[PDB]
Amino acid sequence: AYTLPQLPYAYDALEPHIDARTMEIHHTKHHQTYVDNANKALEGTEFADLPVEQLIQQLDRVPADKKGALRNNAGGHANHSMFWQIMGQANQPSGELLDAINSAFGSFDAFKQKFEDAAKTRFGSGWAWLVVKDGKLDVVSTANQDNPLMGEAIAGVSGTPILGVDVWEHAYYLNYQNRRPDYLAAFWNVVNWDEVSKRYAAAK
Amino acid sequence: AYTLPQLPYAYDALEPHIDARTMEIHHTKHHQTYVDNANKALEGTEFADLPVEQLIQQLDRVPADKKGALRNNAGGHANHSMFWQIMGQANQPSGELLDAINSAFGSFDAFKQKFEDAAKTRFGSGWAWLVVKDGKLDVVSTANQDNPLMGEAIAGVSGTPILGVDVWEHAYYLNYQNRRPDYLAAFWNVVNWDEVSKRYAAAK
Ligand SMILES: [Mn+2]
Ligand SMILES: [Mn+2]
Repeated sequence: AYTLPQLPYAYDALEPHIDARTMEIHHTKHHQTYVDNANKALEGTEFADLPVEQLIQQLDRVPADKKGALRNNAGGHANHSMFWQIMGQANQPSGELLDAINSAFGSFDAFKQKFEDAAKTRFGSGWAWLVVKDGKLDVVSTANQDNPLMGEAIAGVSGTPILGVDVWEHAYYLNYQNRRPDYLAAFWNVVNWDEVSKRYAAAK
Repeated sequence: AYTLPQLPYAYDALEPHIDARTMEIHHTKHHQTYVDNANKALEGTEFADLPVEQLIQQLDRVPADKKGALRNNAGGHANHSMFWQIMGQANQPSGELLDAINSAFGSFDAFKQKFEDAAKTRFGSGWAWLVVKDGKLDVVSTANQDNPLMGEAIAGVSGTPILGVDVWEHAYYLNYQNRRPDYLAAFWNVVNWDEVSKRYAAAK
């Protein structure tokens, strides 16, 4: 019941910041694998009809033998699905999103630093996120394919994510090798703040 | 305290199974970073002089605030140090190690399938290991830089590792990209079974 989404842009649209080969393998190999394995785990359950963002808020009610596979693979599908949409071909937010950033973090610059720190500090595989929690913004990180929508019990953090960065080594190894900070610096050039703004509006 | 060990062979000695560029980055960048961060954590403590494989067996004795840094960083140093030594330039074990493999797994071919399965199913970053536990061989995996020497409470598995394979994406992405199974198949060509036999003798 899940399918791989098409990207909103061509595989080379984000060069030189994110290389075309990475975009192609990340989408057509990594993300495809999560969709396929999530579908396998959903076979013959009552959950095969739920949108993926709703399924991952309900992991405590799936059968115990399928919890891990669904956490990992539905999590992977939800996470990559959002990631493609929040990127696009002095890039900064505006309007009420900028105001909420100023309020929570002091400035856009201070926000970038907190976000990069969270991404750099995540040991092994995972993601860093900007989330809305009780109408306020915060920066959290998760392991592997965990997503703050899963809740504190599972993911260790909570909130509705409106922006995320993938720091699995597959997201940056071909262009940046070990240099995660360089990848994070380039990432700011490709964030679609219009899309993040839309997500913020719908999260409060 | 700790220092980065010299490799027992040139960076290009394992071609074409593992590429020279990866060997260089894996050693001088990734492994160096674990050494540096472990040294920072161990400064001016009674623990700074212990061999690393002894330290990771005693993580319960260290100050509570240093446990996390040492698990990740002394773990990474211990893991990579062993990794370089168990590779060298069809390849299979002999003698009493081969007999032990036959006894525990049925055959060397059956052991390879079990080891590859453990390494394939480790989600995210980690390692797969052949361990000796109560005189018998078994195959286990660990997350991130955990090592079975840390014990079941920390690593979730136990035993003395005699062979391990790194399945962090940095270990294989440049040459294999998403194809972790092709990397594992290549890895059999570079195992130094004489060294593994040595470790088996010491651990039994
Ligand atoms: Mn990814
Ligand atoms: Mn490694």
